[PDB]
Amino acid sequence: RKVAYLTFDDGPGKYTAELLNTLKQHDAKATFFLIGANVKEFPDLVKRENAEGHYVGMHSMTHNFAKLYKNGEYVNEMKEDQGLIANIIGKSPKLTRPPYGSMPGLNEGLRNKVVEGGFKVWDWTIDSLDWRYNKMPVDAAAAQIAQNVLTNATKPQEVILMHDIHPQSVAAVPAILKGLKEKGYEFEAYHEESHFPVNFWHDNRM
Ligand SMILES: O=C(NO)c1cccc2ccccc12
Ligand SMILES: [Zn+2]
Repeated sequence: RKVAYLTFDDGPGKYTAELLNTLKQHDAKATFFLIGANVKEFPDLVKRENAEGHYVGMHSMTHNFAKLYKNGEYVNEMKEDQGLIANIIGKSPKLTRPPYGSMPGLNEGLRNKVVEGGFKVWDWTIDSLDWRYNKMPVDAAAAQIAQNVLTNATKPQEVILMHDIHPQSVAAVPAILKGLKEKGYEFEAYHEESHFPVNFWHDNRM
């Protein structure tokens, strides 16, 4: 059993409905890490993500490196974001995705605060590099993003970093799905009851 975990950061946004339709058309489930301001602007998309079998988790309020890590606001922001999501879907998610990744921002003390707050942390195993092709022609960029993902996929479990707020990322998803299905991956959402650690610190507590 090989499982691919597509994860989408920084939304919701104006390409998210299209992404959801694409995922549904391929019966794929994915994971979304949402920014609080966008949760407030797009509550219907938050509802739809959760209703259609995807995992909805937190990606902070400010996405501000200095505030989250140096000033130590990571857990406070994730808790605030958690509440905004819970207001819509009636569930308080536990999984967080650190802006800029956990390394080196989430130091010793912050990782303890995460655990003590009942949160988990997922980084990723495959970076799609989708930001490299920002503002480039969409279909060509998508093909390049798909090959970035497809070649890096080797392990039984892969967690793939993408951003649904960018057109070229959403456009890459059909080719990614096809390419990974051929290699025997199934596409699942994150599952709180089935947590396994995926973080740059190899901290098995989060
Ligand atoms: O937060 C991120 N993913 O959404 C993220 C991870 C790693 C590096 C970054 C650099 C600039 C902006 C964001 C990131
Ligand atoms: Zn981000």
